[PDB]
Amino acid sequence: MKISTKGRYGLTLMISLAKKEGQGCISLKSIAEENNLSDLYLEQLVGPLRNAGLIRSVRGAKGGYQLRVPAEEISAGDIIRLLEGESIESEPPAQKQLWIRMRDAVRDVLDNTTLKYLAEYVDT
Amino acid sequence: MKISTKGRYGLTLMISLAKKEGQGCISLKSIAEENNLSDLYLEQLVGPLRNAGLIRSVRGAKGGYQLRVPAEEISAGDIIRLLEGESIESEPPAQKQLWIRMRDAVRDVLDNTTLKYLAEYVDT
Repeated sequence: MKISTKGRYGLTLMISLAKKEGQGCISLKSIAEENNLSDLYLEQLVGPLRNAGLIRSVRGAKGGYQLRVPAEEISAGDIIRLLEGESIESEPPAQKQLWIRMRDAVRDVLDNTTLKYLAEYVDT
Repeated sequence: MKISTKGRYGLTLMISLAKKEGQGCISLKSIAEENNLSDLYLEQLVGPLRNAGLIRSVRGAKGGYQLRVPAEEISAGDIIRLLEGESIESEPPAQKQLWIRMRDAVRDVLDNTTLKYLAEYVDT
């Protein structure tokens, strides 16, 4: 419950910007294209990230962006929370607590993964 | 992604039976009533659990059940898997792996929680 779609694409946006930190701007147009999204949809993700101070537009670029805060200071959890943010009454207290334990395990993974870490992941 | 509803109710069924292990049967009727489900829906959860050998009907009880295997030998993960069982191509490999890490963390919680543990949880 669940990977919100906004969160996923927002994370991708941030990873792209992180790979460029201190190099210049990336256009919304290029990110939208790269990720099969409308610029309009991307715009809805940019808003909250900009408002939180994590990214900023570059003047005169007609929709160019860069990290405002260094990638090592931002967690995947931070990003998901900004973009994304069920009980069954009859459930036994033990079972309800099990779901809490799983939730917390996920949160731990998310909160302890930095954007810098995601940017520098090495693959074939 | 997500707690399947079948899994949740199946887990609840199993916890109820576990609280009774070696005491006698519990009627499907009582479990359905206790949990705001139709007997018919419950029947769909019972089928796979019975087929896996985890529970068994009691003869002549017109729909009475008991654990067939001890609660300490069964994990929440086992139960969910029996009852319950998404990729976005453009996602960076680092992000795809993040989702795998979260999945595994959840699996760890689920696989290392026994039904006996859930049955003996102590609350106010």
